[PDB]
Amino acid sequence: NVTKHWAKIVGAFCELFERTTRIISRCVLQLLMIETVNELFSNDAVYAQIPSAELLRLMALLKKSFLFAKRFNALKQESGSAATYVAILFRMFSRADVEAALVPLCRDIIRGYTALDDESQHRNIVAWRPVVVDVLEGYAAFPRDAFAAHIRSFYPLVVELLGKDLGQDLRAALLLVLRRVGEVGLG
Amino acid sequence: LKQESGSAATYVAILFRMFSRADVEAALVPLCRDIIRGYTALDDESQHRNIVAWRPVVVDVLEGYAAFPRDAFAAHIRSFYPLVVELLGKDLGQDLRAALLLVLRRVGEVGLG
Repeated sequence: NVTKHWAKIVGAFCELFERTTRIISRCVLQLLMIETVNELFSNDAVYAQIPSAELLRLMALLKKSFLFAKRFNALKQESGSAATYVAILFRMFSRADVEAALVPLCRDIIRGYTALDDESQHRNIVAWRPVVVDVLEGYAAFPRDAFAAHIRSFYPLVVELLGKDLGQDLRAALLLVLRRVGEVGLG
Repeated sequence: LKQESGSAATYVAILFRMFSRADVEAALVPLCRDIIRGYTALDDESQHRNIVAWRPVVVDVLEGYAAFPRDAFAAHIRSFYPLVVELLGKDLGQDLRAALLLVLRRVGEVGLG
């Protein structure tokens, strides 16, 4: 339906996320709907046609779902919501509004990945690995000024990743981000 | 082959123990640049023995950068950061992880931290 007035759709989404949030059924619908949002906004046409305010409203809904999941657990729904949210917010890079709503999420997700238990949370580490490497590779998309805007606010959080065992994907992502760090700082 | 790793390992370790002061530095930095480049240029599969041979000394070079003062650490930051950053592209052991982590955290501390 939506691949072929956006306020109505956005309002429907907004008013239905409260319904989505017995309990296992609600969690299943929440997972399916965040996957639906992912599969939808992965399309280039709808992404290019949606107004930015409506997209930000959907992203706020997704952040609310992330916060609800985090509050309950402190599982797959939180990781999926974070992945979709952060990936779309890189796809943004109006600009300042999405920028202010993206850096805290990146800091939180990096801190969570670092603080994950290596042995008792192997499933959580596996779940969070692709989204973390996606964030790290998306830092390459930042311009020169924005990359140095949060260098002092993100370098300590990202340096500690290599202390734990890191995969080849995260290896490459970290290598590119730190080479960019050196280039914009000293290089 | 073993002598090449053995001589360099003894050479860099004593020169790190030095930190007259300028003379030893002029004879230490070029060695550290060469050994770091050599370790990366080692073949991962056809030179696994060489990598194992060069592993204990390269991690010894990196840990010695903690012994440099603030001035000397930033003296060769532009001439040594590009050589060391590519290390983590190849598979790295636990020993090199701590050695790399301390120097780059110091790199940020002396540069931006």
